[PDB]
Amino acid sequence: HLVCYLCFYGFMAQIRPGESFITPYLLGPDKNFTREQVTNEITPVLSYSYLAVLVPVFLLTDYLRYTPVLLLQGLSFVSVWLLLLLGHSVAHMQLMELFYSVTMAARIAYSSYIFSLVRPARYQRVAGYSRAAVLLGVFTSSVLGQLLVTVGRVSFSTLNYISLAFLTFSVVLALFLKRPKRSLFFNRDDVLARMLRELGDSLRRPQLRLWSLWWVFNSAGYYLVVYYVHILWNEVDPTTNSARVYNGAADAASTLLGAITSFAAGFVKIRWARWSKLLIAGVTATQAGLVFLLAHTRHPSSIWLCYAAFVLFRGSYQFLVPIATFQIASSLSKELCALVFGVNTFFATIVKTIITFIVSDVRGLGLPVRKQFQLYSVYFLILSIIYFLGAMLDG
Repeated sequence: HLVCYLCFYGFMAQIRPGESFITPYLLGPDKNFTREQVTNEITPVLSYSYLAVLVPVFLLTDYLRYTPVLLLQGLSFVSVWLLLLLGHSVAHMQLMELFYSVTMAARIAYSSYIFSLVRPARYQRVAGYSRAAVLLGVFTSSVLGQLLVTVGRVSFSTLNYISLAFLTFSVVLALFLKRPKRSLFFNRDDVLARMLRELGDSLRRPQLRLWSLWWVFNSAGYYLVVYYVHILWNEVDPTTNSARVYNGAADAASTLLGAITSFAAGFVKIRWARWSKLLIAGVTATQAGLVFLLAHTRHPSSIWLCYAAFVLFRGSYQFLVPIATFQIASSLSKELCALVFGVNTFFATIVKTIITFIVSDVRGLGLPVRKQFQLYSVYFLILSIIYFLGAMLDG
């Protein structure tokens, strides 16, 4: 029973009921944080910490094999939810953001875990099972959070206790099995023309230099919007009642829409790529027009548009991720694709850090959330214009 335990662990490692209400919890009658404090001081710390931990942790997952890294991720989640409940300062919340960044950086280990674990000629079925288990766990997480906030009238303090119980159970389940080999990088048994004539021949491809730049810049913008969105739903509707906050429902709907849209972008990935710049232009223009709707909504009774303009914003980004991944990793080996997808992520985080320092940090411009979203919409518009001009030049 090896395949059954990996799916059980993939499901019961995503629960964390109350990950969608962290921002309402900080901006509430318990922590008593102000929106300026939260945004400008606490949220930039996520990006710097993400860069700082991301650079080491990719090499510490190869060397140690994935079991120590998954244990570290579980303990980091436990630390995050211990700093959430216990803590009343800003430095405590910045430590919380450092640990959360550690979790995000280590979140890139389960796929390689499974790949090196299963066995060939069995890898695809087990990978498909585990990719479905993780999505179901994430969906059930938000559905349980929203059903425990609204239907059952518990406060935001008890959600964190339930989350802590689930996290402890996950760390207990985090024992699982370890390898004698990785076959990637360090724990091999023993090239790719040194993987160097390899990535040279790889970079000599028009379709690999087109989706990598998309990856970098559009992922930077996407993650900025995702990070700062929850501080904008509080500006619109400052409700002190924890029974009319639908962050969990919004995230559950976003997860369903992303899974529907990624399945739909499985037919048009070998076709519909002769116009791989008209697609990017259209989707980026839609994303630019949705962040404008987010930034131009002020009435407290029009919050249904802010919840629904984020669901479509995440759904439109998950359309091109399967298409970008297939075109980037099409003539690559398995050892070089993992390096290319890490180089793209590092460069996206560099841009995120630069923009965050310039705009959001108090040692930069220090702008409120609405002005930040205006600048983000302008950013997406510029990318859409550039891509449309390139596509027109193609014809």
